[PDB]
Amino acid sequence: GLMQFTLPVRLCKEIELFHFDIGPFENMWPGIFVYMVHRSCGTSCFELEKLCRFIMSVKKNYRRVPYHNWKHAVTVAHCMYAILQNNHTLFTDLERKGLLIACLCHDLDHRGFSNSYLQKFDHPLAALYSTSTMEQHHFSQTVSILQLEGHNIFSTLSSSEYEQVLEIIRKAIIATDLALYFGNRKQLEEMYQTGSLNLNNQSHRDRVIGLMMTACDLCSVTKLWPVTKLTANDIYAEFWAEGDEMKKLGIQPIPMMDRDKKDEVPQGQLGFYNAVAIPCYTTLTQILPPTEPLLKACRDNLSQWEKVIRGEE
Ligand SMILES: Cc1cnc(CSc2nc3cc4c(cc3[nH]2)CCO4)c(C)c1Cl
Ligand SMILES: [Mg+2]
Ligand SMILES: [Zn+2]
Repeated sequence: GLMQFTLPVRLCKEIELFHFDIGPFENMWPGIFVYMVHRSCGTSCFELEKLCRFIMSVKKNYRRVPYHNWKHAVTVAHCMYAILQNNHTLFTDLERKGLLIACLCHDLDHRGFSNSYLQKFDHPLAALYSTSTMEQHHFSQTVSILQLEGHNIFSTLSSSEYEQVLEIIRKAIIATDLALYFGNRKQLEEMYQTGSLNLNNQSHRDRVIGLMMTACDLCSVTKLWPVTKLTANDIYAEFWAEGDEMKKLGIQPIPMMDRDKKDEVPQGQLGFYNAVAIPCYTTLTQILPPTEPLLKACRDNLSQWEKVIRGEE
């Protein structure tokens, strides 16, 4: 009960910042997460024994893929932690509990392949789940782990609170399907501009949480340039393997996944910043003003990608 997690001084300070990098020491990532749960939620939100066993089971169910790995899970949870800490009073007790767990679990058992690749391969998961294939799998895996003996971190919620938090986690994880982001952000853009946005409207909160999940999921573009650039290597290491597997099915992959078009990556990054990232953090900054540092970091990184194209790096 009186057992806090404490971090070294540099981590204690930098972990509060949006652009924090969790570092290369894997063995510290569980403690970093628990630290964030304690400060975000309370030392009482979860039984420490149950939380630690849940964390280690989640870690085991992430695979050794270049990008959609355990480090990504913790990185996405930290971005959510920074959003929640900078918006203290906007979120319920259940929402703070649910969203950190949703983020940690959002890519459970990822194989390093898009929904598109599963559908073209005719993977069994594509028959079980026709849309948001991997994201329905990720939520399915989250429920499985919660149902292991000694792993139900929500046991002390009432029946209705338990149903609410699982519903928050499900929507949150489904919302990480980037195919759904475009429509979600358009709707939020209209609602904010016509002034109809209402955070007491549950359907509106869902949309806002969805955008928070996209923002946390893409947060690689909101780090300092050296982190952003080195993470892009891991992202493309996965995409180019998928591209290779497309060519094995006799399908030319999209240029994003074709390692033969490495040269066009800087231009490809521009389109991504302009079509996805900047719009995402702009709408998020409009709804939640204290998340502006994410939009500022993203704009800085767009500027660095423009400099790569102009041969200045
Ligand atoms: C965080 C993040 C950062 N970067 C990306 C890559 S976005 C992207 N990279 C590309 C490279 C390309 C083309 C299109 C691209 N779109 C055509 C020629 O080569 C993603 C998908 C994410 Cl999720
Ligand atoms: Mg995902
Ligand atoms: Zn993800």
